[PDB]
Amino acid sequence: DNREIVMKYIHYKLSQRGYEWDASEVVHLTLRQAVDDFSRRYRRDFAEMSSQLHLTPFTARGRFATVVEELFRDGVNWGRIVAFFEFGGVMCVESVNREMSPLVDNIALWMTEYLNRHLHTWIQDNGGWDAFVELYGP
Ligand SMILES: CC(C)c1ccccc1[C@@H]1CCCN1C1CC2(CCN(c3ccc(C(=O)NS(=O)(=O)c4ccc(NC[C@H]5CC[C@](C)(O)CC5)c([N+](=O)[O-])c4)c(Oc4cnc5[nH]ccc5c4)c3)CC2)C1
Repeated sequence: DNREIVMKYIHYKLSQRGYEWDASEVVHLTLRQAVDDFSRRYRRDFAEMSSQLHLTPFTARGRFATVVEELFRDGVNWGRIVAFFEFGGVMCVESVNREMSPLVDNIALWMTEYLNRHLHTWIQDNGGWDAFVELYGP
């Protein structure tokens, strides 16, 4: 369930920053490992991105859509899906930081929709989430 993967990821990301969120564990565990590694490898770029998110209630949807479209423009791979999760999380953290916490539920929806609509076919073709665990899990 791609929704579950999103919800579990946002709860983990928000927890990292001291915030709670009211709304096969090995997939969730391997994703936490991968997003952590990605965030370390791209720490300073993520600092710049967050400083430039300029989140507003009526621009957030387009900001999300433009970044994720560009991200997967050249094709899909597991690293890009990991980057997708970490971007969404950085947006969720910035929404809470800017007293815009209602946007978190929206981001969770947008992420789940994209996963189910534009990423599921590639995931299923390249082995499923089990292949992600085989490649980068324990
Ligand atoms: C802020 C900015 C940076 C940004 C973020 C999000 C969206 C957009 C952006 C920006 C805005 C405009 C431009 N845009 C950037 C341009 C851009 C640069 C980054 N780029 C990409 C695209 C693909 C890969 C790529 O290597 N894929 S991979 O070969 O499939 C692949 C290789 C390794 C792993 N894990 C290894 C595993 C982890 C867990 C451990 C430690 O326990 C064991 C080892 C995974 N894996 O899925 O786990 C997949 C990549 O490198 C890494 C390097 N190491 C990584 N570790 C986790 C993810 C990951 C990705 C960077 C995508 C394109 C993004």
